[PDB]
Amino acid sequence: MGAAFTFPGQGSQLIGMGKVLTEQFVAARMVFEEVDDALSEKLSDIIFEGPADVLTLTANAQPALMAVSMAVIRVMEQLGLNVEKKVKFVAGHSLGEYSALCAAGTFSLTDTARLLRIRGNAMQAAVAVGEGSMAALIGLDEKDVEEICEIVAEEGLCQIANDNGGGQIVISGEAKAVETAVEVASQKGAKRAVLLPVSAPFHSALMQPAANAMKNALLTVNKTAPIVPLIANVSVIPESDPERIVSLLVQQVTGRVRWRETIEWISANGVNTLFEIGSGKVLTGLARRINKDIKALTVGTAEEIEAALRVLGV
Ligand SMILES: [Cl-]
Repeated sequence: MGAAFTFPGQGSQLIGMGKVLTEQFVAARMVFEEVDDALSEKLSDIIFEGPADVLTLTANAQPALMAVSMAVIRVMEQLGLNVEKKVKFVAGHSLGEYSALCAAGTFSLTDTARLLRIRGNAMQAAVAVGEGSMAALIGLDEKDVEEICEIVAEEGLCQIANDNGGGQIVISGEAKAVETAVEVASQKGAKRAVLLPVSAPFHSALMQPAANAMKNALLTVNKTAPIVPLIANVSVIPESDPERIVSLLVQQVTGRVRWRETIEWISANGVNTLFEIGSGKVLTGLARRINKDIKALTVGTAEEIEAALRVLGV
């Protein structure tokens, strides 16, 4: 049966990502050139040479990861890919929703770069330093983590930020509450419970100022219905209405990334091959943990592009 394209998010960035592809294909080189122009900045120098901690800043990582994904898309398209004909659905992990929408034609490349810079800037600035944290948990189900969130409510706000599959759940919120939640998760026998004490509290109610910033930015940008539906992080259904998609992108900023349910939905609704478009193998690792029967393939190199085009029957 069919294919879905999935687009990675924060944590998939790597120094030098996309550099080889730009050397090999003008289609890839031009994506980075346009992103630099759109942002009035040589972002590509940070992408290709680091330092890693500068590339990892969310105001850099968000437009950078999208650029790598879109370079892959443009190379595939030059080599004959028609997305509307060959791809059933698109989806992406948080910032990856924007990459997915650009690949599906909803926003221009220049606008997507600017939207992601606005998003990263607004997220970095949403809460004062030290006020938020995140934590990465493995081995507790959603119900049990929701209970931990309730247990620590007296200390402060703690919410599920990502449900990633494979027993991986990321929590987020106020620093003290999240720290306590890690202690509780460890006590309950989590296989892993790791505090990220300086993280912005992504996908928590604390991100409200960044949601408001995205609402204003998304209201003015030119947009078109995507050529294939987006399986939105908030709704886990195929979305093609640009007005509703804008609302869901705003809601996404403060809400849970429902990634497990996304892969389960896609796999049950006529897709047997999940492609990860861009940098790294993070989503592919998750897909294989969620569903052992689907074929999950990375698409980041020339070789992988060729293989994906063959699987798609281009
Ligand atoms: Cl990261």
